[PDB]
Amino acid sequence: TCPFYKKIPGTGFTVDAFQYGVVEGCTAYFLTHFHSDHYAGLSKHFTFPVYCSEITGNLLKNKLHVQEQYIHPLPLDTECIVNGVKVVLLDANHCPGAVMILFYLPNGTVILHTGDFRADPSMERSLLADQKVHMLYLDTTYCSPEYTFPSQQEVIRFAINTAFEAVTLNPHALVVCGTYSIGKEKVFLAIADVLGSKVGMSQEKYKTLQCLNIPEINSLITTDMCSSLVHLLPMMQINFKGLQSHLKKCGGKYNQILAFRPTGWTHSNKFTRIADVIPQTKGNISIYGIPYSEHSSYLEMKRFVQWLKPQKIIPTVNVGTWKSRSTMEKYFREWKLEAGY
Ligand code: NI
Repeated sequence: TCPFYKKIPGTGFTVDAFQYGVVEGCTAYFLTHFHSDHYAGLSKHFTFPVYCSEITGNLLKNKLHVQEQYIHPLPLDTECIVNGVKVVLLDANHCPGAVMILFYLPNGTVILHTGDFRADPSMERSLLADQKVHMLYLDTTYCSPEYTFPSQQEVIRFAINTAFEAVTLNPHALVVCGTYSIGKEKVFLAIADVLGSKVGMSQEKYKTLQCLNIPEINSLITTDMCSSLVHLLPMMQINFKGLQSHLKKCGGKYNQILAFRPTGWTHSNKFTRIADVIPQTKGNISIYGIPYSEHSSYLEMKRFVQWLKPQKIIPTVNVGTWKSRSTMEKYFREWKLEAGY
């Protein structure tokens, strides 16, 4: 049955609620972003109105074959009316096409649903600054103080210099980057760019990236693996067995793999700086786990909330255990007391 934190009070609306079948009384189904835990349930047989960004709409149409007449894409930063309720989509700084949703209820309440986000000070200067928010449905993925990680910029810098140095030392080295969904494109694209290569990938992945309105993407990606020295593979293949195997397939074009696993968080962050990251190496294969997150750190989250000062917070992640829920409510009270709201 649909959980309460996927329902928008005082409306017919749900958010990311597609795996429950017909939700009783739901007149519009909103989708924040094209990730499987959020979209699970959509297909060509879905006949209710879906509201989303243009990018997420491209992916519904082309990847899941949802019929066009049920896809209702909205522009960002624009006041729109859905079944008589004013709404706005804002950039979530997550994966391509990911949004937060502002709801203006007829009775005067204002609700922000963050979807999945990585909080940033730039959000303090969007349409959010213009009015008060009474309820916040918050992406609490990493809502605990142990979760620190570097900026996206610092991580990409590390990856670019690592890859450029390896390939300049050995021109027969191949670079491989793991993926399992949209998001984190900057990792493989930045590396390709510094090396003067295109990124080679499967036809299904190339199709996915073509849905995203990336500038000059036809210039950066390709399905011709032969012409490319950066390859994208599924994340599951990013291990010594998987990479030895793939290296076999390259026909003696390459004698060495350098591979990147962009992970969310890993416990080497409590100790290790980005400067001090090292690979796991076996034979002529090295694997780097790098902490490229598309979710808020604890501190980025705390700042955002202390800036917004909502009257009520409703967490949407890590809600399945009493110890989790209870710990999060304790942090919310600290933040509120410390900021004075
Ligand atoms: Ni997500």
